[PDB]
Amino acid sequence: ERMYDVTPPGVVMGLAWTAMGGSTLFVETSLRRPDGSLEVTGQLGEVMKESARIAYTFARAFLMQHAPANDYLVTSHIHLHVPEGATPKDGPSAGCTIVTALLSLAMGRPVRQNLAMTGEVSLTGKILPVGGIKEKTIAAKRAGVTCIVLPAENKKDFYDLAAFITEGLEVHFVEHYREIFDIAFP
Ligand SMILES: *[B]([O])([O])[C]([C][C]([C])[C])[N]C(=O)[C]([C]C1=[C][C]=[C][C]=[C]1)[N]C(=O)C1=[C]N=[C][C]=N1
Repeated sequence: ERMYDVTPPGVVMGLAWTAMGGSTLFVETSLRRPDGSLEVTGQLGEVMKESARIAYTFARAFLMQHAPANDYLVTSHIHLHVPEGATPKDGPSAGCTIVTALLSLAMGRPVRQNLAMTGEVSLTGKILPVGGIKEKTIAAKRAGVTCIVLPAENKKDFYDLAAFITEGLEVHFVEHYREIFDIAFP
């Protein structure tokens, strides 16, 4: 019950919400070898555009430590898109999602399947709490997500849900992006 059954490299499942409830969505990225650049589409608001800029800066620094020979994030012209195209989107909570998509694309490695994540990323890779955890978790469960990555400071929201919703979910409460990296790329 979602746009991708199997995600290719550069595609990651995120989580959103409104007053009506949660939903899943996908961050898509692609690149062409020609300093690189990042072009963003998907009717993104300013806060979400800034989060893409932070994620891009941090992903470049993270990849330089983890794979110094990989120059894809420093030299390529990268495009990031969040379908559906006509739907307005905003907020900082896809920061981790965007970092992961860029690293996935640069490494040519898909992320673990049936994984979704939500979490704001700071410039140094700290993972900050987000809103809508109850709604997002319900939406993840309905979409068949079995592994969900959440900010550690949102534990209380997760445990406000009835047990039958969260039972057997592999839940990871994280404080730093490097924990997310190890989950997405085992
Ligand atoms: B996250 O909660 O910040 C998320 C980021 C990304 C996945 C879109 N954004 C949202 O959930 C927003 C609500 C919002 C949160 C925080 C600040 C401002 C706005 N939701 C949406 O953008 C949305 C929801 N459903 C469908 C389409 N778009």
